[PDB]
Amino acid sequence: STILVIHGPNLNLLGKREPEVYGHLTLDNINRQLIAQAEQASITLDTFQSNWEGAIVDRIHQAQTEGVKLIIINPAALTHTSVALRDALLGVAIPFIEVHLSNVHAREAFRHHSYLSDKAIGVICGLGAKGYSFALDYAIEKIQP
Amino acid sequence: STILVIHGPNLNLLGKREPEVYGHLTLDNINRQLIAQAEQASITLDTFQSNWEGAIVDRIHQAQTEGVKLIIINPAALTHTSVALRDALLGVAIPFIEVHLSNVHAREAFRHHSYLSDKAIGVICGLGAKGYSFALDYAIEKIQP
Amino acid sequence: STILVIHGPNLNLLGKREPEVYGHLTLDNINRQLIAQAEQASITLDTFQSNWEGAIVDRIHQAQTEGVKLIIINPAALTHTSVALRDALLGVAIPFIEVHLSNVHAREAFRHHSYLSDKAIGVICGLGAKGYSFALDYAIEKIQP
Amino acid sequence: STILVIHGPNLNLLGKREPEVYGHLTLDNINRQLIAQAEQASITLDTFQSNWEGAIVDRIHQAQTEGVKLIIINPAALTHTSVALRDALLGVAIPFIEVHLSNVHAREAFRHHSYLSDKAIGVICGLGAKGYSFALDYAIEKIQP
Ligand SMILES: O=C1C[C@@](O)(C(=O)O)C[C@@H](O)[C@@H]1O
Ligand SMILES: O=C1C[C@@](O)(C(=O)O)C[C@@H](O)[C@@H]1O
Ligand SMILES: O=C1C[C@@](O)(C(=O)O)C[C@@H](O)[C@@H]1O
Ligand SMILES: O=C1C[C@@](O)(C(=O)O)C[C@@H](O)[C@@H]1O
Ligand code: NA
Ligand code: NA
Ligand code: NA
Ligand code: NA
Repeated sequence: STILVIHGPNLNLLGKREPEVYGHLTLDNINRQLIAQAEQASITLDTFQSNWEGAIVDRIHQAQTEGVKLIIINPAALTHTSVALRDALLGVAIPFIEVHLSNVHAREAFRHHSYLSDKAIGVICGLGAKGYSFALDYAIEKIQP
Repeated sequence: STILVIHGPNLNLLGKREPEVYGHLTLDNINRQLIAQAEQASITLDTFQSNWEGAIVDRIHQAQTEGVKLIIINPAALTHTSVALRDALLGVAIPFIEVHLSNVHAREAFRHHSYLSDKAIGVICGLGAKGYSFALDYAIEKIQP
Repeated sequence: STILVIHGPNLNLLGKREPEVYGHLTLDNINRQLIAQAEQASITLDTFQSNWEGAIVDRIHQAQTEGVKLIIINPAALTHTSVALRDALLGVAIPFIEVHLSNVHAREAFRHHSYLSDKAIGVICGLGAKGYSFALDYAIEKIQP
Repeated sequence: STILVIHGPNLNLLGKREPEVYGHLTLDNINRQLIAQAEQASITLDTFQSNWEGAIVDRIHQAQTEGVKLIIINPAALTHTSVALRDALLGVAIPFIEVHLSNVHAREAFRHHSYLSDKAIGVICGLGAKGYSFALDYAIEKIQP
């Protein structure tokens, strides 16, 4: 696969978690849309989610070996805490775009700091699931001239 | 005047200052691409660029009187300094999206704080001129099924 | 085990992240040097690396049951984030030396704080693979005066 | 002399208390072991201690003129206070390794900052007088493979 989409802890709860009090679409719905999008552009796209930081790190390591050209990542809570993730992405030297569903700057102060943002191509926050689709459009044109 | 795109100070310089390496597109090129994208969606797109904070504030007050529905703003340097912009946008209560061409997290520490971001629907940084198109796509869709 | 060497996350990448820039020294090379150094002093050494913080915590717990007398630990990114590792090492009451390959004080400011160093016998950083060998040297002489 | 060993203020006291901070050995003894270690490897080593910052700076200047290839420095209290010393080592551009006998990160907060460490090849702390012997072992391999 040429692009890997990674989703961090708790994002498996989307739609499952508090629907109509705080839900509606799901991770599996987001994943299908992105694969379809990338399928329209003749590009293979993988996806991965985990609540375990080591699984994600491991997955990033595997990406180097598969020749993934770009990672689109929603590190979720790990954004704020995990230097291990940062050093995984820099260690494999695969460029990445960071995406958040919610506008992190409108939330608690600890959510305003990222161990990844300075090393990303760019960041999109607050635009919901559409944030991933934008990141993918960007990535497609970065690979195909 | 359904959608207003505002460009802050110095953005008039795009694709001027030595065009050998990296990026060559001008503010004018960005504007035409946005207007053509808005035409396709049947939305009327207004654009404005100034180096003067008060002109930007005045244009935003004018947006309310014109019944603008949403603002896409690249406040450029004013993002870090201007409470007056924040107040104009809240005072007219037009929702906005914030866009930066560059990844501000990779730059000096003063560039990490925004008097706007916490009130924005969301923020796109570091995806170049494509960020404004993404913001527009999201804004279009926010008005229209 | 008498002495246990622990490598934290991402140290599996050594020698594969970009050989012209970074070099060809691998984690296996390190481990072989250490094992031989300890074989020479009539010392048994085990090694462990993982990208998963809980595997490293459980490995530390196991060292207490195996009768390990000292740990040499390169916590990698977990030096900056993991209270759990600190709590493990304290909980089992095995002395440790902390080793970093890179000079951490020359890098980002977050790399300068640690949850471990204040409980270590000592710290070595910046001396590449040889920092481990110096720690093992100190460790061999402590257990066998 | 190809390698110069610098000891900062107070380190002439090393016999007496506080010993529990490493150690019972005296300076003359430390410098006798390092001279021998350097003999067995055919390197010419000098040593220097003073309680006066200007004398250390003078000494580093002369090191330039005498053709010194590497410095091993325990700056003692000067680590936390002397920018003159930093500027001296950088000015004569001789590479250096920083050593402390005690684990500074286990001591008062002011002792955790160094005006030298970011420019050092590396740092050893907390291993007693053996940290000097390590520093010289690395230094010997750096100048003679
Ligand atoms: O879990 C998440 C999700 C998030 O990254 C987002 O997608 O909005 C925002 C993070 O702060 C939070 O920890
Ligand atoms: O002027 C600008 C441009 C900018 O908003 C951008 O578009 O990247 C980023 C701001 O920090 C800077 O002051
Ligand atoms: O992951 C690592 C590796 C490291 O521990 C080293 O061995 O140089 C230093 C840490 O700052 C970093 O987060
Ligand atoms: O004098 C010393 C000795 C020391 O550098 C050491 O060798 O542990 C630690 C310093 O903070 C203290 O000022
Ligand atoms: Na953001
Ligand atoms: Na941003
Ligand atoms: Na250190
Ligand atoms: Na230290």
